[PDB]
Amino acid sequence: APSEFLDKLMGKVSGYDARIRPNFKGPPVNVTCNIFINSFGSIAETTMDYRVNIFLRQQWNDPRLAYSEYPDDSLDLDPSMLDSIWKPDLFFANEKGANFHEVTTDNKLLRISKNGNVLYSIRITLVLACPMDLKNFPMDVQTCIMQLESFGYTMNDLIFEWDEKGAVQVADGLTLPQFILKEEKDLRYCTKHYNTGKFTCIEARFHLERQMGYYLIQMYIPSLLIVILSWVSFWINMDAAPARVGLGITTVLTMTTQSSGSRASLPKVSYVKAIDIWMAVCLLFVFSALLEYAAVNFIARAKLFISRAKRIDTVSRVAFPLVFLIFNIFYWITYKLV
Amino acid sequence: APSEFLDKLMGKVSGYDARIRPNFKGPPVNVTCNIFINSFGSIAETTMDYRVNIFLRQQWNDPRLAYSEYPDDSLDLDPSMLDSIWKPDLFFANEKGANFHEVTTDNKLLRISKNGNVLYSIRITLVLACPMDLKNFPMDVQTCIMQLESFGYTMNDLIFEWDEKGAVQVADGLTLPQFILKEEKDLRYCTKHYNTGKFTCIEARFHLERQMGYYLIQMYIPSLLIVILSWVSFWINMDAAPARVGLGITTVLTMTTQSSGSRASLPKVSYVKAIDIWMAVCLLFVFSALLEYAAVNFIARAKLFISRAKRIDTVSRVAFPLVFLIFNIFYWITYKLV
Amino acid sequence: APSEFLDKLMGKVSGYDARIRPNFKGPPVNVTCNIFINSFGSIAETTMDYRVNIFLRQQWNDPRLAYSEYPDDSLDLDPSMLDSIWKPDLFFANEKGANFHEVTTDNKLLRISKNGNVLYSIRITLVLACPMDLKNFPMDVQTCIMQLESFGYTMNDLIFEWDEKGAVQVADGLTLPQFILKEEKDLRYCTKHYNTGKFTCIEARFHLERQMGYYLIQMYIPSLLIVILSWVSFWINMDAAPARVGLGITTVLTMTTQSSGSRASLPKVSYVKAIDIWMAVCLLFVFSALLEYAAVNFIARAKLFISRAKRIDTVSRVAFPLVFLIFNIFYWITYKLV
Amino acid sequence: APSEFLDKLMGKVSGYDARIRPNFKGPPVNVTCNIFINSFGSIAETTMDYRVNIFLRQQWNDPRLAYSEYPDDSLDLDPSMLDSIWKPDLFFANEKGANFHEVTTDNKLLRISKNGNVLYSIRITLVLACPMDLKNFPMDVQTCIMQLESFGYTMNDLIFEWDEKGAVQVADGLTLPQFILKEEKDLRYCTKHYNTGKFTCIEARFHLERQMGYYLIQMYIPSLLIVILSWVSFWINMDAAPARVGLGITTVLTMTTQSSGSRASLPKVSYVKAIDIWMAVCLLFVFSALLEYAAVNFIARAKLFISRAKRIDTVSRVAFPLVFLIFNIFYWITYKLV
Amino acid sequence: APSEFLDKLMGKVSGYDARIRPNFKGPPVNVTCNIFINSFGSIAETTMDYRVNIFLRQQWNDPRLAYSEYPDDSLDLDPSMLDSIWKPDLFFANEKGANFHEVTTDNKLLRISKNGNVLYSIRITLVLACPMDLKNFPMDVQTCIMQLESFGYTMNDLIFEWDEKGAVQVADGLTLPQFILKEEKDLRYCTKHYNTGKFTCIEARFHLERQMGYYLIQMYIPSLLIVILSWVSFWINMDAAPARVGLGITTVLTMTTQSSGSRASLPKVSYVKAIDIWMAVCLLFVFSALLEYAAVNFIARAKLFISRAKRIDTVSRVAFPLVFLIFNIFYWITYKLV
Repeated sequence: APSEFLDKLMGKVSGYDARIRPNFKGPPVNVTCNIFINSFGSIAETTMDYRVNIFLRQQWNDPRLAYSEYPDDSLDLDPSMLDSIWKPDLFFANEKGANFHEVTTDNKLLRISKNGNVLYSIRITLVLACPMDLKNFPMDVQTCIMQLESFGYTMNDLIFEWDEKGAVQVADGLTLPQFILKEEKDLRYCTKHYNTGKFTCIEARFHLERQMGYYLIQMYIPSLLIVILSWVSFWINMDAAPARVGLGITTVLTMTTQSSGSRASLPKVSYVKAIDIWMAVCLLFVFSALLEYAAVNFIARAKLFISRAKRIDTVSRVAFPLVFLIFNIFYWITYKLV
Repeated sequence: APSEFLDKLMGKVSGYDARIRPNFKGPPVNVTCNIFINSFGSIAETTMDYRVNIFLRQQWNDPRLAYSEYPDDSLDLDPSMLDSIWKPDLFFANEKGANFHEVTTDNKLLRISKNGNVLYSIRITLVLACPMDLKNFPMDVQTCIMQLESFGYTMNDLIFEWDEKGAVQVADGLTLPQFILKEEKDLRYCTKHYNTGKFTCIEARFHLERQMGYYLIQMYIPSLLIVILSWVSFWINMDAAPARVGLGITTVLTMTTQSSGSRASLPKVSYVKAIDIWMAVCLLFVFSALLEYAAVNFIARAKLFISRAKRIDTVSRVAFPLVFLIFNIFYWITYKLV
Repeated sequence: APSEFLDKLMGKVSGYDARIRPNFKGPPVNVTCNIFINSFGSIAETTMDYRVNIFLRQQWNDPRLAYSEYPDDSLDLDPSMLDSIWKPDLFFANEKGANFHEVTTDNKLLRISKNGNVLYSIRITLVLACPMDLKNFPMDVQTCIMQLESFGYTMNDLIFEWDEKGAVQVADGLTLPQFILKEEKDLRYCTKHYNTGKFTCIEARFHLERQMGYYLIQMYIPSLLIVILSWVSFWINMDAAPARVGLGITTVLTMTTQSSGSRASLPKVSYVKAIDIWMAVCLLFVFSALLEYAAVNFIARAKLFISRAKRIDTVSRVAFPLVFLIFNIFYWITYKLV
Repeated sequence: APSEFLDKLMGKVSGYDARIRPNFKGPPVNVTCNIFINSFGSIAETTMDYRVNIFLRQQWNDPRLAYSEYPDDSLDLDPSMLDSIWKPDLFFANEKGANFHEVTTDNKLLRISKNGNVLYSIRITLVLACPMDLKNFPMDVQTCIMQLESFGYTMNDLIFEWDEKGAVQVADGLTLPQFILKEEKDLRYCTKHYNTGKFTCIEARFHLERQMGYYLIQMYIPSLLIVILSWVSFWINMDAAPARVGLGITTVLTMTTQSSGSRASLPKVSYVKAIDIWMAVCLLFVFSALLEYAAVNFIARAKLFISRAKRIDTVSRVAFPLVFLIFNIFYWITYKLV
Repeated sequence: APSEFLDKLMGKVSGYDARIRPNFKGPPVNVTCNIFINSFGSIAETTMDYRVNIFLRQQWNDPRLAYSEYPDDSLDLDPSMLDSIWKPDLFFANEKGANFHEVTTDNKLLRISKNGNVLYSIRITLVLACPMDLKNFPMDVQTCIMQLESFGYTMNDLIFEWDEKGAVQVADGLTLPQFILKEEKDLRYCTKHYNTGKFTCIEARFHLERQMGYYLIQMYIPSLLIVILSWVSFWINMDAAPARVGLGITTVLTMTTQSSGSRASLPKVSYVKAIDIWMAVCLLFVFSALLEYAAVNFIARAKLFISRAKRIDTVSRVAFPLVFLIFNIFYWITYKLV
């Protein structure tokens, strides 16, 4: 009996097509779809993309699927039946490759309302390439977007609508290495004009704040502390060049190495990164320290002159912490504030 | 005759559906499933995930498969027959991609009890992304988890139960590079509430203890031994700066290099790692040694003063081993104990 | 009724073949096809190739598909129907591997004009290996090409024609890391003569200008600035060798390291790269500075001679900025101009 | 006529099942199988696995395939027919992924003896993860194993037997980078006890001897030669510290770098590697040389004392070559002998 | 009518088998096949293999395909028909994995002569692992080979013959990074004796000459030029150790780094590479320079002795360029000549 029902409802009998859209030659079918995301992973500045795998729940109405036969409000047909009925046909626009998970059974869910409302849920893995502005690299917030468009049909045939409530959902414990997602989520429409026609699209907004911790501990503190090691050279014995020259040249080389170190992770980019100016000024300070030693020697190796060097030492040792401090204070305001 | 039997049992004759659940419109089918793991491999902090391939043995009852025909308690149908009968439909939730092994024949096992109890065994390879707390990196125990959920049906339709005895099994000789599994294994339930309904899930616990050997030989001993090389500088000739300055600056640079070396392996993380404080204090000690030399020179280059330097040398050479030792002793207690 | 129509139009009834070309035994079918590109990504000098994913819209006429039945000018059959009708058969010649996107539905579009004009649109991802002349590496414009050829049929059977208007289209916001596409786009024919016959092909031209920003900030400025640090050595104390020798040897080593750094990114190439001469001359200048110090010492260590060294110092300090400047000016003209 | 024969032999007519084992309800079918290996490649300590692709020839008897019809002793059916007949179902146990080669035709061979003996040959590519004891890394012999088990049926149903003669065969010119296979090959049985039942398995042994050449030229000779460069410091001028200190510190740093270099290739391992002790003792010798210089200075900077330093120099220069030599001789015995 | 013809020719009607070889129970079918190569790419010493994608044109005769029906000499059936007819079954022996290109249509060509001569053309991508003798690495010519064998049938069933004219063809503009193909191409037979029987095979020869340019600019010139920088140390001030010791030790370290640099690219190999002796002798020369300085000091630090050092300086400065030159001249003869 139930076999005879699944057979009477869909398939060959009753003359039901997979190929023909629901409500053929009528107002455009609505696909009301929400996405529930499992994770973000391997977000890479280098590859310029992230991966995400999602449950996609898309709902539409079809008249000819409606039954009066069972009392139950919704029936769950086998995931295999899912191939039989017409499906709303969408791709992710920016996908750069994606796949179904076929492990064990196919991951699919199909439940038909007695009304004829159809719920269709599929688990997909996506790569997505998002352009991301690195204009300020360490402190940035990046906006990551996906847009669902119908490649099958035009605007007058098919329409996508986010769900009025709970259109995008996150896993309960979901956390990102390097990143934090913002609870505030933006959702907005788009319409694609292509040479073929105009196609519907809907796009989510994700707002990601990078974790400042790693780059603070790794990149910044050694720079700060090496500059700290640079100032003590001004304190040292006015007579002895080698100690201060060693400290200074070793610190400027170490700073050069520290600078080159950051280059490897980020993708190759035309515009100047935010960390770059920090390294330029740190390198500028240590190089200026070296220049200071060499200049004092240029004055000394030329009895009054060495006295003049004696004052330039003090005024320098007073000037550098103020210079680095005013720079520091002028610096943090831009990136960590406003 | 046996052909006619496999044909009379399942398939078109007798009106048997693959699509309809066993015991349709009744208490939720029980899937009693144990997993037998072959290996863990390529556990990577970087990629944040591991791979594991498992034999999954899942057992359920279906009434309409029950035969009286053969005397034998269990019959093994061809692995091809397996597509014909209804299967319990599960995915791994956190999978991040997985596959069947189709090499030679399909790897599948299907045996039907005369009772109608069905055993179904499939060999699967899984990637699994587990969040792992690195809060103490070198000494950590990490808990690695997989959770099986039914994407097909709701709670009232289907249920997963671990086997009362021997629910998770390990290969006889199984060993992990960098790791040791703990014989004590935890198993606990979960129920997923999704917008669609509530779905059953069961999850295993794995407790992994990292091998301290590698990081002890590689990371720690050179630090210890370089500090040992740092103390001998206090012994050396009070008159000669270059030897001690060479030893000290070379050791602080070498320590900086040793520090940067560990950074490359671990994933980029906001919170401070356990090895990090060790490197910070080692670097702090060698930098303090350099500061010591420079300070003695600052006192000397300014006949009583050099005598004062003569006492600060001794009190330092007595202080450093005690400082590093009290640090060491205070250090190990946290990570290697309690 | 509409089912009966899709069935009367194509398929078994009416005796319609997929296998037989349209207009069999007649003038060669025209495939008028435009491509709409979504992105370029991971353009790598190392792998020598780029990836691009495109919508390919190809249009041809078939007589036996023409209907009088519906009033509408174009009908959109199901993407599944697409397998049924004859398709124009093309590969990308230089592809090096490619794939369809099968995520969710197949990405396909098939619309049949009442005339019988057929529009067929498929979303494809391509790898493409383009030979690229690096003869001048940092400043180059590279021309990137794809060529569509028919592997199925000969010249007399099938022909490809770019669309008279809008044959290649770009995404509205499309931008390349390291690169800028030029709005001016060239399109030209080709005919392949193979042992089998002559096959049609059409090829696009892409003109890419590399972004000078990254290589300017990374490669050039440290060279310039290290040479700047090299000239100050001539200013320094005539009596003291160690400071100038340290500055000079450290700068020549640093320049050697900076030179080796660029080697890793580019593919291994026989002919000399444009950056190579810059590094050769920079290394030549710093090495000549070192040679200068050593030569002054060779004259001095041999009272008049040291006076001669005193003049060679000044004439050198005047000569180097002019030498590097005339080199610089002679250099930029070639690459950044004409 | 021959068509009618292939059809009368197998398939629908005569009532022949693919699903039912040969000799159903009888003694366990014998699969006598030999493997012919094409190559080993990318053997990686890091990934812990190797790849190998093999021709697998497995032979079994089936009664109902036996014909009297043709005179020829063996008939070769089309590789497509191969799906039709029952196949012995095996996986590789430790596979970690594998695949068929489907390029051009399927690679398969099926020949049926007039007796009914069936030869079935398939070309497979395997990854295989073998645990390998690195306890002595450079000089080790590693034993690499594969084990074929039947996942389909139990012990009483199916059995695997190596061929009495020529069970494993090697390609005529087969050579391994880094490795040499040993002509002596061990073959032994196994039986797997799983919760399901007991399954047959057969396993090959491979004995691989690593090539000492690479690690001798790369790792060892620079250590030996740097120690050689260390001894000459004892010869040098008793009065001049900088030359010997430069030689010594540069050599100990270079040895540290050489040591760190080897770490990158091998997988991360708890137990101490054989090369590790060599590097520890080399580093110990050069560090002891540095300690020697510093100690002589500690005695000298304190007229009799410098004479005592004068004797400790000679006795040292006599002691080091004997110490390194007795170490060397005691060292090689373990790894390169017995 | 043409439908009825494609149907009357092949398929069910007329009793035509795919499974049965052409000319069953007769002289072995000839497969006359030529290959047209598109490119070589990613030739890697590390992975030990290259990739190549080819058009494979294979031709054979079948009697039962011959028609009298159409006047045209050759008919092109749909690429789909290609599955229907019997195909000659070959693999590449050393393939290590390969694939068809299925993008858009299948890439296949099937044309049937009125004679019954069949042309069958498929576009394939191959990985191929070739053993390559690196005995002289920088200057080597490597011979790269592929061999086509029939896995399906024995020698008496099937035979492969290269085409009497134009058996291997190259793309018009085909060029290799690092390499140049030689226009002279060798083609020779092989017969494989396996335990199963004897199988036909045919193999191409490729002769590749590596481009000396890259390794000349990168590896050799810095060695030459650093030795040039080594000789000037003999010119310098007899009195001053630090300058010459700095030049010498820095150059020997730089040479050690330059040496280690080349190691990373090539696969790990037992036998000594050609570049290795060059680096050994360069390192030997710079180390001998350092030894020279130290020896002159050992003679001097011991008034006549310093005069003897004064002559050894001159005779050395005369000896080194002659030694390096006679080495150079003796060196190039082997690799770049004969």
